[PDB]
Amino acid sequence: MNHKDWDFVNRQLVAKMLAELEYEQVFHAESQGDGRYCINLPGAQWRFSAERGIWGWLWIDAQTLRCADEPVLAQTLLMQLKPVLSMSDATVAEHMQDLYATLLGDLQLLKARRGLSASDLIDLDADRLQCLLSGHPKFAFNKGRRGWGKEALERYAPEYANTFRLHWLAVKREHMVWRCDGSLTIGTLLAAAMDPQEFARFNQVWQDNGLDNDWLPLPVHPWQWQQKISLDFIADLAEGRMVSLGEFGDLWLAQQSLRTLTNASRQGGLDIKLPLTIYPGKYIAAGPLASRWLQQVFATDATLKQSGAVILGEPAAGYVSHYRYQEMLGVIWRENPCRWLKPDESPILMATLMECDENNQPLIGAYIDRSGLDAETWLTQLFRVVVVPLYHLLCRYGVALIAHGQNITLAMKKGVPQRVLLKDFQGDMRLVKDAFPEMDSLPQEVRDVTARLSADYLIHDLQTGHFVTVLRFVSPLMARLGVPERRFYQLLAAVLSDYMQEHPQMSARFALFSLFKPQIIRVVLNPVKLTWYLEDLQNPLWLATRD
Amino acid sequence: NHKDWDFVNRQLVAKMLAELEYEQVFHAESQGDGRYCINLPGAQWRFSAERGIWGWLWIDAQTLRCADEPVLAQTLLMQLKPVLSMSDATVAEHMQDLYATLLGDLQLLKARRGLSASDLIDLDADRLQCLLSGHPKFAFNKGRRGWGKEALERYAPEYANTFRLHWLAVKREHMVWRCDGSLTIGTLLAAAMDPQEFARFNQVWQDNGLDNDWLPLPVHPWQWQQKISLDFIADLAEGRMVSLGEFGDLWLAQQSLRTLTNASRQGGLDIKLPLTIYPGKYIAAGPLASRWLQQVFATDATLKQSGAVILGEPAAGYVSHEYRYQEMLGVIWRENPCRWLKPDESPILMATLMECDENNQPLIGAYIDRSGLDAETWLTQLFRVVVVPLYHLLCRYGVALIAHGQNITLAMKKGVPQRVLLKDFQGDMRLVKDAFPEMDSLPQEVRDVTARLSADYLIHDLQTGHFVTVLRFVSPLMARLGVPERRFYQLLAAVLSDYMQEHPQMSARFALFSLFKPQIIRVVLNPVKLTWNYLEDLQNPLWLATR
Repeated sequence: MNHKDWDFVNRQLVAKMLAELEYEQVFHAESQGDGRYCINLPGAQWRFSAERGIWGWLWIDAQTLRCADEPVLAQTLLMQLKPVLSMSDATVAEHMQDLYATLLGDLQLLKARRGLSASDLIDLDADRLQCLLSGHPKFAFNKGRRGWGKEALERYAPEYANTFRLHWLAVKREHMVWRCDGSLTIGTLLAAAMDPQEFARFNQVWQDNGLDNDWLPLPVHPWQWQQKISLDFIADLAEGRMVSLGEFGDLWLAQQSLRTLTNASRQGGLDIKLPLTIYPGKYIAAGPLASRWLQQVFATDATLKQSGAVILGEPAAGYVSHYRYQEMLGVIWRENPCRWLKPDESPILMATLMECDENNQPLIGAYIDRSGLDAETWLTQLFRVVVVPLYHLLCRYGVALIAHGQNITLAMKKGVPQRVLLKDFQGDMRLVKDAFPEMDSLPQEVRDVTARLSADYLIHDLQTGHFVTVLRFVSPLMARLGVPERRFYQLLAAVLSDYMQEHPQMSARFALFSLFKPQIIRVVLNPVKLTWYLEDLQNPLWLATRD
Repeated sequence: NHKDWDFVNRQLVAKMLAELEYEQVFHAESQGDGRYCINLPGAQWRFSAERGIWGWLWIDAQTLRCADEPVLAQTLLMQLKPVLSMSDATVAEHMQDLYATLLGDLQLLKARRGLSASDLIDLDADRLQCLLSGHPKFAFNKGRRGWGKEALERYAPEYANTFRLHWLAVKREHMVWRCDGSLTIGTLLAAAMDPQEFARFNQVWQDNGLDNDWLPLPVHPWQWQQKISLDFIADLAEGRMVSLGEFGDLWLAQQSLRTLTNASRQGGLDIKLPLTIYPGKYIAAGPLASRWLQQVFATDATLKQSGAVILGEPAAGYVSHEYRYQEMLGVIWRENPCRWLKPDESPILMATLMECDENNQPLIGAYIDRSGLDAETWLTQLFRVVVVPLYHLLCRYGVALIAHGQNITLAMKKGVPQRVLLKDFQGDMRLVKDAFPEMDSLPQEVRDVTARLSADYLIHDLQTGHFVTVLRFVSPLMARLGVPERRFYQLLAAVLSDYMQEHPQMSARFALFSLFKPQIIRVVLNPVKLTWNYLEDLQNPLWLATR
């Protein structure tokens, strides 16, 4: 299966690259009629069969790809793009490593997902299913990670689903900022990361190094310790300002975000997020107060209460001071979904709904079959669970949240989405420049670290961020299950129309944040990102409402 | 421990100041009563010292004082920034080399606690080599570019830790393999893997669909971790190279860092692997030079009488096709001294004779006390063992060999050096401009790539390489045991004098290669190296002691 898989993974990636770059208007595909297209580059022509969806984005059949008689390889296409994107020799070598890092991961997913139907795939352990997700749907090399070779990818990247222990440091209390809140204490957090047996071994070394209550334990991602801290802070280690204790405790598993880890040894309700310096103190310390505010909003607001939306909090955070110390040394503790989940509930990332099995059966169809609901009622439930809370939060409180497939978690019970769980706010949270009374409750500590922008800036966080970057990849799979894209977005508009009817006192707010303008504003093609005039395209919400 | 952090910094400052004063970067002004002062921009260094016969200071580190500031190597390095015209990036480079050296010195201080000079010479030969102080000339003799605390502790010799090798598979057609004689790959593999591992290795070999068209290539784990897994990720992703993983015996690093000893099973074959930290004809043709010197030492009677041994390289390999592949992927198998030692003989590096125990008791004195010999006869033996063979090789055959403490092994028997074993000299060797008939026998494959030199400059390889870089650090320990430096070098001259008197047919050769000229030339060093134009002429101790 060596040669067969290598060709399949290269074809899938070439098709992903061509389709997204054509949607970004880097080049324009010419119709050859009969569902056949060609895309012309300098010194090469790509021919294939495709169908153009409601967003203007091509659904390319990877098996039909032809480049004359050259073998279909992503490496070949990348070299053909050097003149198109005006890349230096070094910029190409960087993308090669990101390119080959992606093919390696895609080969792993192909091997690990073999013989598994969509029904099989949705029955995996939630943490294993998350590991097997294809990754970010927009970026060409979505598993490239600067400086990570085959060893680091396999040990720490999620698509390999390997586990590892954390490295532990000791730091003087006067050197660290600690924002732990509520009933949590260091001993509790340590108990979440170490079983009583490892905590004793940890304490033994703690006393063997002559440390006392003036020092605090700091966990460190082993890659961060291996590549950055053991070297960049070697002076602090030799002088004694910091002490390296070694690896202790439970085994951890990487999520799609790579920096946030799930405990695989003991399901304890707290995830951990650690620095990974691949490519400050105020922003990291305000999150615990931003979560506390959004939690109060979702509890009070009836519309958000009724949607079931959950705000996963950050109860504890830390970093080092006396700027490099702050970004590279620190820890954040996050609330695991299992704290808020019912016994029969299971979490999935919404990106799961973009997946298909070996035989191109969408996983979303597997959920629908198990729900016993017809597709239309199932989609309506999904839209009321996901889009209504986010749009209501924006129009009422002037608050925008990044709504991607990898930071939206769905609670699933017997194939139905029960409610949404949100977890990422910090650098991803934005506010409206307008002064809404409903925003007066926000602490200044958060206002100063969060960007405030005009309404048209914030729509994209929901149009581009959720509709273009998530729904664009779900509606084609529904079209394959008997729900055309036109109908798909009719249901979304109806959920949004019904919702706005129910809040006539916000008539003006909805005009200020309209999702039904005939066009959507584009993001300029400023340096085309391949790794994790006034131009506009047609809005499916407006297009599907017209006779 | 504050006490140890002060000791290591004081010892390092003294080494830096003395060696830089000898290099005439600055001059120590005598203040009388054995007290010296060294003036730098913005700081003065005062201390007591005794200047030796080479003009190199012996500094009492306890007497170090620099105005108010605490004696730290970090402080001195910043004070040298203007003196050596170092950029901010070069300084940060040397800081990591500096603290990496202090870390190693801290380890050596721990592991050598409570151990007398007699105790030290009783240690296993491999452990004793690990506990050596390192290179005596360079300020930061344990700095290795890119190596942090983790990398140092796992693979550097001063920590004495062991590790398994990584193993790759490469196609025969992409490899130059020059195994010779009876040796085969199966033999070499059996030297690196016990039966249970050889079988677990062969399973992974088959699991990757490999056959006799591929060859195993061992790789240093740091080399795999940091360089190959990333730089050659394209080759791994495409299948030109296959990563098999770690297998086999545990290996221990030598002073050269790249050459390793088998610590699990003594097999008599050391391995030398690439470490790309800072073209193929050099690495490849040298073994024909070792085989040639082996023939010279067996033929020549003077060298047969000395017992000098040339350690061979019976197998070597590197990759070619698709430069980088040659330097970064390859292996050299070296003969271990034990293949040529007698049961009653133990090996030590000659650098061992520069060491003292905690109480400043020289280890060279311990070797003497066991020998039952007076110091003077012991030294005569050492000089006959080490200097005579190297000097004879030069005068008769026009061949000069690097002769520093780290590449000179001594065969020790009841405290007495019997003979010398020579190892790493693929690129430290030099030949004379003249055409000597005794040299016609040298393979042109060697002659073309090893640098040619004139006689006057060909001495410095022997004077600077051995006398100034080795004996300069041994004669001070003898003076502390009742053998003044003047006498020390009187004995060396007598051995040479007695030797030359026995070969009067070389009188002209000795004139061209005279070690008794009253002065030594010193090559200017505008680029002063801190990690492992002219200066005023230097007095030749061999001429001084003859007066």
